[PDB]
Amino acid sequence: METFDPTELPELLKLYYRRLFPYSQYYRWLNYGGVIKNYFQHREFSFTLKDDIYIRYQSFNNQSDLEKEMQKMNPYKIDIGAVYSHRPNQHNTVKLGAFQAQEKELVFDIDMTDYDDVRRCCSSADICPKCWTLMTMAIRIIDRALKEDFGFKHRLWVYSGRRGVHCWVCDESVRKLSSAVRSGIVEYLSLVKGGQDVKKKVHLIHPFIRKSINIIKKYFEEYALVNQDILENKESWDKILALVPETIHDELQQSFQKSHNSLQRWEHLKKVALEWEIMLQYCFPRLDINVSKGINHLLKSPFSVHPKTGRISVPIDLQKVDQFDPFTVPTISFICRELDATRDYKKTSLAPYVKVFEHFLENLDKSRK
Ligand SMILES: [Zn+2]
Repeated sequence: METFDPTELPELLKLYYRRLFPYSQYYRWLNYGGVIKNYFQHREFSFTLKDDIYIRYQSFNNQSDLEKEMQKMNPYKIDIGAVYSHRPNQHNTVKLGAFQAQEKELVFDIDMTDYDDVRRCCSSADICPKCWTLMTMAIRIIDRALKEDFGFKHRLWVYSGRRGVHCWVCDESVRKLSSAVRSGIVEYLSLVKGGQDVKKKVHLIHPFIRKSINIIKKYFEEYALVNQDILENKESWDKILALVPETIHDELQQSFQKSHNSLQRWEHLKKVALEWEIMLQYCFPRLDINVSKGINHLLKSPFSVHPKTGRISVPIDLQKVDQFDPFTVPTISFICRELDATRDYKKTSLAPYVKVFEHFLENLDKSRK
């Protein structure tokens, strides 16, 4: 896309919320078939408004109310929270201890910024087609586990609008899970641990680990050795050696002198040994226990507009995950200009992402029978 001009946001958001934001589908999602009384009415939303004012515990009676209020506010940001015991918008007059978060989707947030230590292609602020593969591997690794291991059927993956991806797991039994169970699921999925301060972040037959390695193996040569060139030279192969036990920088150090490029140094490195701890530290999703653990946690809404890149937080088609290109995700300016020429929200580049969302909603409806 063309570089977004954020000075146009106020007028562009007005048009987007008036004519493009997919309210019918969004309500069909969060009302979950209307089978539980007040399920939508007790949903918390939060918004960031004019002047960067943040408000939470907003809630709405039905789709019309949500439309009217979003068109009044034209929010820069929208976050979705839990379903509560009472309407969030009356929480200040609910008795102490009685206002309780009851249900919420299980959510995950993987962001490129947590990989600064293992990519060589970008500054912490950029992404490129080389490092985006990290997100591809994250989706495959996490989605396989959610689908195959946990048996979760209703998984919506969503672009963050800039440099990450989110997952909303929406099964009926999943929305009821306790914070303790959510924590358990995160810890089951986590293998990379340690802040900036930690040089070795992976310490290892765990089936989930083997499964995840086998996914990584399909990408590793092209991603790590060919694209990231994690052994192009000394100050990078060093980083790897920092992960191998006390006593071998020697042999390796000197053969990396002899050997010519990352591919050779790798075929070598393997011979001696570890391989897995390396592959995982470089390729495995880094989670964030925080966002997934709490039933009341707020996460960016699908179909949000990113205030810096202008890009829409679009659903990602899992059947085309390897082809997903954040750089072709439409900006709000792009789709408003399409709408200006076509006069039909169906005749814009948003429509195909709404179709992905509709397939997700159709499966939810089928599950309810
Ligand atoms: Zn990059």
